[PDB]
Amino acid sequence: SSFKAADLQLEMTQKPHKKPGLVFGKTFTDHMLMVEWNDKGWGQPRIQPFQNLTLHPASSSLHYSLQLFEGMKAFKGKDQQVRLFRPWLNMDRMLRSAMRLCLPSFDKLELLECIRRLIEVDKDWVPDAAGTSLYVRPVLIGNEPSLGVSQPTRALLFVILCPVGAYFPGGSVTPVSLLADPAFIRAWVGGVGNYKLGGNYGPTVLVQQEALKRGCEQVLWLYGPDHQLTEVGTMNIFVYWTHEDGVLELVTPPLNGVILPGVVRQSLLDMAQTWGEFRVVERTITMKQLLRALEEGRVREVFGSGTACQVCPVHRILYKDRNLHIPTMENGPELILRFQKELKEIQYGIRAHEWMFPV
Amino acid sequence: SSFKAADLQLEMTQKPHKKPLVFGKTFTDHMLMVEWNDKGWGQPRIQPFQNLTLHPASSSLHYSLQLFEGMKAFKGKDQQVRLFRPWLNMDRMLRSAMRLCLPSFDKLELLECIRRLIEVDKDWVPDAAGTSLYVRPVLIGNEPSLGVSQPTRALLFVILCPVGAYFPGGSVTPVSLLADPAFIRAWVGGVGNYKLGGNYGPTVLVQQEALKRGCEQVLWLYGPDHQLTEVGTMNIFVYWTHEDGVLELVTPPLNGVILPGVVRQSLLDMAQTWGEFRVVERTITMKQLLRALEEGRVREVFGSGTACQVCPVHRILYKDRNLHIPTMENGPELILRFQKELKEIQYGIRAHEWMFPV
Ligand SMILES: CNC(=O)c1ccc(-c2ccccc2NS(C)(=O)=O)cc1O[C@@H]1CCN(C(=O)c2ccc(Br)s2)C1
Ligand SMILES: CNC(=O)c1ccc(-c2ccccc2NS(C)(=O)=O)cc1O[C@@H]1CCN(C(=O)c2ccc(Br)s2)C1
Ligand SMILES: *Cc1c(COP(=O)(O)O)cnc(C)c1O
Ligand SMILES: *Cc1c(COP(=O)(O)O)cnc(C)c1O
Ligand SMILES: [Cl-]
Ligand SMILES: [Cl-]
Repeated sequence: SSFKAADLQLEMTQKPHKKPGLVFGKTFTDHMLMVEWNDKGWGQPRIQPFQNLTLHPASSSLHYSLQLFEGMKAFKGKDQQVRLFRPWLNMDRMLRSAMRLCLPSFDKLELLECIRRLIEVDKDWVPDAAGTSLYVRPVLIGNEPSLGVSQPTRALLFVILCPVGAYFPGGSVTPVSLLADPAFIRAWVGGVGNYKLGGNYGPTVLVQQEALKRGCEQVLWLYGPDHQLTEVGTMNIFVYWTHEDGVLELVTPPLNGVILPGVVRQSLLDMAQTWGEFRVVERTITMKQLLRALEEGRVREVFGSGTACQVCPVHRILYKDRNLHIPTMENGPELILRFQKELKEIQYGIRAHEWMFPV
Repeated sequence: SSFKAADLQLEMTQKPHKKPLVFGKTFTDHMLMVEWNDKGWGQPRIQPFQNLTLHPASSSLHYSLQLFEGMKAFKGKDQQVRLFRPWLNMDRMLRSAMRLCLPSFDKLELLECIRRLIEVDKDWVPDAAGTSLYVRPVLIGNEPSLGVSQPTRALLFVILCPVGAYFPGGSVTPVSLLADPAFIRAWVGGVGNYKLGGNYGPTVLVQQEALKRGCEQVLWLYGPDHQLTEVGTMNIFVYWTHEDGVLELVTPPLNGVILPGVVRQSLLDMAQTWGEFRVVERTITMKQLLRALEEGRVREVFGSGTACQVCPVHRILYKDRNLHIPTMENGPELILRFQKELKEIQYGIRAHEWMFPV
């Protein structure tokens, strides 16, 4: 049985830190959530001051990557009300990751209430300047003090919080360049690339360095012999184009196992479907199709989606030592700006919406 | 700007543990620890076995910036302790470090620090038949940042475990394997050929499935031709008469999906040195194995790795098809020979350049 928010233990900090007057992910708030699991089940969850973890040096979290995480944002409106964006989807994803790594199950609504309580305690850390937010990082790790590759009998679930600045200076989207080299493979069918596991990230650090060495800003992850476009950096990928059949559409790759099911990705699909102005589809996208569409002037916008900046335009792709210009900005970018605006209105509470979870 | 064994700081334990045996749950009294940051490597230290203190944003825990090694030290009858081909583990550890953008170090300095550590804990090294000391070096990223990036801080540590005999009784005991193409350990373009923690966590659930289906370990298949890549966390070997009528030992080649085992390389080296049969690195498919079994051409199938040296296989469940592998009905002659020769080398019965004295 899960830990219960009703059993939450609180210890306030005696070392409150001054708030920022901000690189992503290096500044943390005063408190954290911690819950321990062992052979007698889950202990009581606690909100405690931000502090170090103490781990046995054989901890399976460090030897065999028994580790998963989530990432979601909370936003503060004019009324100083803080709200989480579709957090139930992050909890669903987190539980699926836990099962994949044989880590203990928990109740999604109990964890979400514990997170709400934590954010409520640190509510003053949530910035309210334009484009700013609080990044919420839940983690679940195995913690067996054994070198056996096995299901752990101990685990730790914790949550830390970061205030974050605006991703774009002045809120105005700026496009990125991408390296598209089939040598680099993020994930495989039947693998674990569709789960938010730590193991999926470490190996990309060197690849991103190669991208920079080749004059590109992010990696376009290609898959298969037909060079399917799967993801971009740590974001999902979308293409807005007139398709080979003459119909204007928004396409993103389907959830076939090599795609992480992004919350923003799902939200873009939901939003575009609701408008009912153009075709919205989940279909494989190949470099062959993109090359043709570009030569025929059919591509309007290409962009990544994710919690980091909601949506980010792409203007260049380096493929087979050839630079492809992507005319996203020439096309407004109308759709990107529309999605950005609707998300901003929902996230900051300008428009009421069931997607927002009040703290 | 590597750490140097000459700078080692020794802190002896004031609370030694009583000596003993399940693998990997019992640890010796001391550990090696070295930290890295913007100023480079700090001084290495041998200190009492103790917990790690990690910032909650440590990149080791979020983005799996972590790698490890595994090697054995063996105590001969005159109480001399020796490591088996440790230079190869150091080589592999450095390749792992580079792949995860973790700091380089001098392989001989680490090896000397490890030697010094084992020396301190020498009385933990057992000397009964088939026993050894398992050495577990680890290198982890340790940047207090949620940015997916090259860390500016890292930790290198080494812990030690006394280990009992893998085959209690002394005689090899074979295992059953589940071979289901649904399961994928590694892919070409991935990192399965590096000893990185990320390659291990996802296998836990798969191993549970093997147990549920009545098998002991997983036979990792790859590709449309159902290539046999590895078994459990060991390399795989087949000793058979191939389709061209030639007696041969085959193991899959290092083409990206195979971890380059130290035992694996040693078996190839040993068999090539004997010069009695063909020794090759070539992919092995289930189609070939099926045909070879029907034709009575398979002699032995086994895994190789530090845990057992070599382990016979007697059964493979290939989806719903239960296949007897006649390893034990064939001696298993090759397995016994490898085990004998390795034992002679590892326990100092026969002096050899492969052994590093402590
Ligand atoms: C400044 N960086 C961020 O705000 C950021 C925060 C969290 C994660 C983060 C941390 C862990 C896991 C995933 C992450 N990304 S996400 C899902 O939050 O977008 C990633 C972040 O940004 C990096 C840099 C830009 N980026 C990209 O993927 C791309 C930019 C433009 C294109 Br097109 S792709 C990732
Ligand atoms: C009793 N277990 C061990 O001694 C052991 C030690 C280290 C590692 C260990 C830890 C981390 C990384 C790799 C490991 N294996 S290794 C390279 O030491 O052999 C694995 C160990 O054993 C498990 C159980 C058996 N096994 C197998 O792979 C197979 C048995 C028979 C066949 Br055929 S396969 C793995
Ligand atoms: C987290 C993640 C996504 C989806 O991100 P959301 O923030 O949930 O939209 C996509 N791809 C990768 C690689 C990720 O890590
Ligand atoms: C370590 C390892 C090997 C090879 O092991 P050695 O002990 O070096 O012979 C093979 N496969 C996997 C999956 C491993 O982790
Ligand atoms: Cl944002
Ligand atoms: Cl052994």
